[PDB]
Amino acid sequence: VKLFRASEPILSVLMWGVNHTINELSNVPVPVMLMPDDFKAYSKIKVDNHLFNKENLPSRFKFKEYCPMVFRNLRERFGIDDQDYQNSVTRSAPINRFLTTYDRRFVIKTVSSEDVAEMHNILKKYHQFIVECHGNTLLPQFLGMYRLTVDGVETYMVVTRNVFSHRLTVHRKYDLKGSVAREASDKEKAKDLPTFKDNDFLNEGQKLHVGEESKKNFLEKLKRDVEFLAQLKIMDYSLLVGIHDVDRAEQFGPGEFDPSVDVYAMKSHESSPKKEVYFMAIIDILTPEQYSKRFNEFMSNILT
Amino acid sequence: KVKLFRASEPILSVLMWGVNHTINELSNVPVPVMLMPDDFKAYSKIKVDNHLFNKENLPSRFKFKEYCPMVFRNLRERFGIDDQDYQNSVTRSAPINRFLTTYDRRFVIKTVSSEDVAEMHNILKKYHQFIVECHGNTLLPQFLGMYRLTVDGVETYMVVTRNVFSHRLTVHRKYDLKGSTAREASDKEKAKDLPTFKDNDFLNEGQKLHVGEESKKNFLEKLKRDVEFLAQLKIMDYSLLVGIHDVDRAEQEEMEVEERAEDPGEFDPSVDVYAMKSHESSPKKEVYFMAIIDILTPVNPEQYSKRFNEFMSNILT
Ligand SMILES: Nc1nc2c(ncn2[C@@H]2O[C@H](COP(=O)(O)O)[C@@H](O)[C@H]2O)c(=O)[nH]1
Ligand SMILES: Nc1nc2c(ncn2[C@@H]2O[C@H](COP(=O)(O)O)[C@@H](O)[C@H]2O)c(=O)[nH]1
Ligand SMILES: Nc1nc2c(ncn2[C@@H]2O[C@H](COP(=O)(O)O)[C@@H](O)[C@H]2O)c(=O)[nH]1
Ligand SMILES: Nc1nc2c(ncn2[C@@H]2O[C@H](COP(=O)(O)O)[C@@H](O)[C@H]2O)c(=O)[nH]1
Ligand SMILES: Nc1nc2c(ncn2[C@@H]2O[C@H](COP(=O)(O)O)[C@@H](O)[C@H]2O)c(=O)[nH]1
Repeated sequence: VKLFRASEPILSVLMWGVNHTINELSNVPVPVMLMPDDFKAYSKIKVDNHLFNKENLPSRFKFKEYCPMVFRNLRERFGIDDQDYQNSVTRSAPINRFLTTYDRRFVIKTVSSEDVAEMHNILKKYHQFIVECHGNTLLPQFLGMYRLTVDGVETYMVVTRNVFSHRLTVHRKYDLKGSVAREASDKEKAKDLPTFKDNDFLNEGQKLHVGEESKKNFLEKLKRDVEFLAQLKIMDYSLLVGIHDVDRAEQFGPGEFDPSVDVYAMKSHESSPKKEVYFMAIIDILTPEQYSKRFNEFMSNILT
Repeated sequence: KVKLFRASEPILSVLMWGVNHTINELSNVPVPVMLMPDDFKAYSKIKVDNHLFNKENLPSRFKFKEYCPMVFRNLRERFGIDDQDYQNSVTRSAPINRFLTTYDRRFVIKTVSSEDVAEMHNILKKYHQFIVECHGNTLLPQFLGMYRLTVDGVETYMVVTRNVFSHRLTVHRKYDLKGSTAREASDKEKAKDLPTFKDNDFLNEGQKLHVGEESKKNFLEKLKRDVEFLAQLKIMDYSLLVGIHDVDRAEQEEMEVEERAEDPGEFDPSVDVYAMKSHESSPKKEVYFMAIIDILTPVNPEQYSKRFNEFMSNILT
């Protein structure tokens, strides 16, 4: 029995909706190809329950899923099974707008109306790029996109594969742009999990040691990705970098992970210094050349 | 395990979709210790607007309303029907024949009027209680679900019952009996393969049903408290549906179907709930199906129940 019990009705509706749309899709045949109309398609469901099932869910709400054939195909190309995705969302309330599913596998971001417009704008090309690069990219992996109507209010959400591991504690993070100059404010330096920027990183002189093995794949990925973004005329995106220090965590194995689940994770080299696991991906792509070459060079000068 | 909701009419597709949907939702809703008054005024409602999606069998746009779902879930449970079975009976393949049967012939789906839905509501509390205290042992219709579908802005009301007839055993003759003081079948009806015969038809044939005394007593005790119950409410003009299954004739028919394709009379009393074998000293081996039908649509109730009762009691031996 899934109750869809959550801290807030919006979360309940999200759970119910992912459950309903995934189950509904299990009845829809996997097509031979996507069609143009699948990129303009949606499912809308409206619920009005009088005196029934009101313990966790509201009596009246709406749930809208954008382009469900497209995002279902994207899930497949990212190696994600529909039942696991459904399970991660519905087995237990997602947790702390920015949420994670209870198992930390998937991120759920509340976004604006124009974000959803922009997603419709890039979705065809993004899909075609995911096809051509065989799912091997550092771009956000867009798994689903929904609009919830609760208490008359519309809330838009986009679901991604988590950049960080769902298991390994991240010990310090960086939002890097390659840009100007930006750092962490005194108020930002106070949180246990601080978000550092380019200059903090550079001035710290901290490098990341993945060898020449991982460096190859990574840079080969990064260039194709930013070339794609530039071809779309998009900018202001970042490279999110997470660092998990193994010894500290230690103080069911240290540094042990399943690469097919922690897709962005990289082991520190042996000849390198301290022992770490790194997590690196491109975030916030929903908004030119200069930006791409610059970002690329900045991120390339971080791997030794 | 893919379910397509393929059907000849959008109405059937939506019915299959809605039963599938409501039963799956109910699986995520714990079973209460008891029912509460609100469950009798309760309903669920779902409105679907699909755009450029999932349009092969379902309409893009439709509505589905289930009346008092907690109550009907409970009534199913008291009638010895598992929710997954009910759902599979409705959704694995399209119901057939508005009068529908599920593809496996276990459940009957009747299209009713808005007034019929109204009357179900009026009587639902008392019907439930009566089902509680007679332990699901009744000749009354066994109500398993009530729905409203909206397709093309048009509303259709539907009530689901257990089939009076066997889901496997062929019916060879049927009567609708009231006990009214002239009720016969038209020359038109008589020209159907399976005519609905009536009182005077039953009487004139000298037809009897030989069930033997234990079965007869059980049946008559049921009939008695059932028709008293109906008399207590406003209810009049209901009927006893009677189906007769000829065992030998069926055996032969089976043999003939095999011969065609090439180029007993037992049954589960927990599934064919209205079925009685003939007395081991009957002129021929038969199986009978007997139950009360048409109790919703409502010389007065008391009188009617008394008469109906007398007549039905002189039907069998
Ligand atoms: N755990 C986790 N945090 C993320 C992820 N993406 C962005 N964040 C972080 O979440 C915060 C808000 O995200 P943003 O406003 O960029 O969407 C920032 O601190 C950002 O670094 C992710 O995929 N996983
Ligand atoms: N649509 C709707 N009709 C109702 C409701 N309650 C009673 N009715 C209908 O209103 C009429 C009178 O109901 P009463 O209150 O007299 O028993 C009947 O036709 C009955 O079916 C309700 O909650 N909704
Ligand atoms: N007594 C009663 N009648 C209802 C209720 N809901 C609907 N009805 C009756 O059922 C019929 C159809 O209702 P509708 O669901 O289309 O609003 C109408 O005759 C309406 O009055 C209810 O909760 N109680
Ligand atoms: N097979 C079957 N036929 C029924 C059942 N109830 C009613 N019928 C038949 O269906 C036709 C119309 O139903 P009614 O007008 O009673 O709703 C009549 O021929 C009637 O005898 C049932 O439970 N099973
Ligand atoms: N009562 C009865 N009729 C039979 C039997 N075998 C054949 N008949 C009938 O005799 C006719 C010829 O049957 P056929 O043998 O050509 O299938 C048909 O009317 C058929 O129903 C039987 O074993 N018992």
